[PDB]
Amino acid sequence: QQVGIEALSVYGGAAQLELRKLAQARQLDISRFDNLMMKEKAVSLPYEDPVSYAVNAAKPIIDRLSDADKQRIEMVITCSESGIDFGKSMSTYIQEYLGLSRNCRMFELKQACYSGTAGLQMAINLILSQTFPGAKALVIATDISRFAEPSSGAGAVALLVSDTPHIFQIDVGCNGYYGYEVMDTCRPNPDSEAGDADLSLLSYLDCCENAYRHYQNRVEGVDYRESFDYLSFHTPFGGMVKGAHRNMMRRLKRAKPAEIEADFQRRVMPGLVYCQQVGNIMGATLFLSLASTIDNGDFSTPRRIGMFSYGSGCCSEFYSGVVTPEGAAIAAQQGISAQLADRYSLSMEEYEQLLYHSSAVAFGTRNVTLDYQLFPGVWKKIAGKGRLVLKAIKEFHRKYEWV
Amino acid sequence: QQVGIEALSVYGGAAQLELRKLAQARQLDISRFDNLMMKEKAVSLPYEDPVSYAVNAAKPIIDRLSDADKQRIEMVITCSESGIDFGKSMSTYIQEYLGLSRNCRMFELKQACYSGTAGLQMAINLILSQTFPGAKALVIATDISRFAEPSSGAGAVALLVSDTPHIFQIDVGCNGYYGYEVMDTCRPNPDSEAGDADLSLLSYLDCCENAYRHYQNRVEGVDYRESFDYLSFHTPFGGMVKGAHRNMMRRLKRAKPAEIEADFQRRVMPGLVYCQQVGNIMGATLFLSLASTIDNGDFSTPRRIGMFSYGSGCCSEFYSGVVTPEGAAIAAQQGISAQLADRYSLSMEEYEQLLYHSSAVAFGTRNVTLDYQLFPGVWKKIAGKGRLVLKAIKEFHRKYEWV
Repeated sequence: QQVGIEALSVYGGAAQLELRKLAQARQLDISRFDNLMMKEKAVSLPYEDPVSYAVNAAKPIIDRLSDADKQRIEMVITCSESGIDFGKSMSTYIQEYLGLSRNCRMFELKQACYSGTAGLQMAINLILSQTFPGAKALVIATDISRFAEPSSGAGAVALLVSDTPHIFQIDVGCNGYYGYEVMDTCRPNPDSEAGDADLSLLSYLDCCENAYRHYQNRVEGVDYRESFDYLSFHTPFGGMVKGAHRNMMRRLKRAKPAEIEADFQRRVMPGLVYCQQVGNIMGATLFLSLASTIDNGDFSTPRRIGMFSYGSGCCSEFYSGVVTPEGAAIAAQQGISAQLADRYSLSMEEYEQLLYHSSAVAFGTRNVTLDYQLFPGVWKKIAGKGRLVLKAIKEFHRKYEWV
Repeated sequence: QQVGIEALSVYGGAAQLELRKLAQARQLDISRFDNLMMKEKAVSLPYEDPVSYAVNAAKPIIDRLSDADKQRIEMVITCSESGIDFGKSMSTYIQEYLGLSRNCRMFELKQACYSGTAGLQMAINLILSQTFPGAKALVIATDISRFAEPSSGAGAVALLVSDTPHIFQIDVGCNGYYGYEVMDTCRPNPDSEAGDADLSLLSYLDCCENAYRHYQNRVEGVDYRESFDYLSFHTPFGGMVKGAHRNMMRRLKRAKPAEIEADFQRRVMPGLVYCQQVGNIMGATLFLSLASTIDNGDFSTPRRIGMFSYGSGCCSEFYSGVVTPEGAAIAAQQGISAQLADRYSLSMEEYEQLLYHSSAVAFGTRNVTLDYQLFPGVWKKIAGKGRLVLKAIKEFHRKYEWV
């Protein structure tokens, strides 16, 4: 039976910071961010939050659907570690502002950066259950980093999941997973994060190897080089993905350094292009890598892509699917590259004021009325584009506006 | 194909407060809590949290399984609105202390009191997907109310979900759902809650009617009186369920008050017995109602039970399944009634000190070392029973102990 991603759209912020500017101002060496493969990060404005990010990611998917097809969306799963309430899912606001049916299951899913993949797998199982033939699911991974600093971005990726997978056809039952309790990173307080970078790295590699091994036990004769034309990873920053791929290749194939580096460039580097322009966007990062792989790699014949998802805490999953030339052409028409190039480029001064202004929309805020003209220049880049923004919070009720 | 609940276990706290004591001390009329059908609420100790609640609910399920069957659990979903971190699911700690396989998907699911049902439905779809024949799922709804006051309890219910549904066989595809964005209640701050009781009531009734209507459109010829031998509801407090059932009967059947009251006693009252001894335990309340219905109703021949789930914010679902005499006998052996009767009964003085002591384990706590002898009497009721408790938090890492 067939199942997968019918459509994929991305929102990479309205603004970004070139990390060279951060380095220079923060008295670090410029070869640092270069060595880690970080170029830019998306930055959220105070009149934006995970809801507005998610709706803007999803809006193009919904714009294209017939009314009948729009009404077939019967599940909305929001995947996030930047929640705004202890009980209320963001899915309720998303439903409201996209105009979806009231006959719709709505909830939010949490397991650090694994959340997106977990949501995708639940959606896949809805279609495969055949409980409601024709039903689609909308899965949106959305996260903002509202203050590690240099790698922490903002973005969202929306996936429409159905039995006509125009973009990514899932290899059904081809899944391995692995997790265990570990304090690599966590978010025990609002608008905050705690963790050990060295333990983060160890756990990511341990899961990368063991999740793949589980997949291997389930998919007989699979080969780490030959069965996958490209690889996409959860990408905290590019340097770390390069390390993990190097480790996999050394162990699984006894490959030599030069061979490993050529394989990295061919199979992995295409996925990192967009990741370097947004930074780590948590549960949405793997899906952005997929989108990047599709736009930047070669799809003149169908290709298989291996997917590795990881979330601190920890849990992980390795899985796969296929993209055709048709799929790649549809994906190219979304214009991700151009979207990312048109974002406003922040000066260091603007960026520090942005940080200072972010306290007003902290977790738990009861009332706030946003000033859209905080940065008039950023506003020029938004007005008229049909973007959702956060207008206000009144007695904890969030109100949003199309601008 | 077959699917449902293979096993069900409950944890209803180590202590409780008789609400008559609260009334009297709080200068209210005693007919108040009587009129609302509230008798007792479970109360959480400071050395207990949602993790310890969940593990204690799940421990008997796991104790009974062969090693092979234990290893077949490949998904753990924790359903809660009392989370302890913004990214780390409680499922990781639960996995650790029950000893489950590392080849296991782990995440937490949020949509106020709808969370449990959403988790159950995802588990059902895992089995029905047939992606991994033989796989089971463990779904645990767990919540504590750590300070409306009189109705707010603490408890957890654990469900093992598989293709051998010894306890509750699900009617596959018999589902209606309904939700929309509404500010009836929400939890915008830690260890806190905001909401309007009158808007809460309106939304619950609106969803009760529309979720059922959706089920009706999908299940031809179904009848609200005749097709369901019992009804279980999300139960904020019994009076409200009585109101909702009255409303459904009036509208769907033109039934008269005396007929309605007899039907309430026959089909609904059995589900409320255990609910009145624990209070509102959020996402776990419907599953406790199911357990109560099973133990207190008549299962000498198989019976169909209609299930209504609601979560503020809001979303809801109506669904159904069947319990056989065999299932009911297995459920009786769990001894829920006796478990609930053996809890320590708090005086009003002990209860106010408990509230005062709860600040030490608030959301965001980085370090704390618990004094188990806070109430020596409560401890007598726990020591030696194989209960998990929270021992400490050290740099946000929670440590638990079997006692």
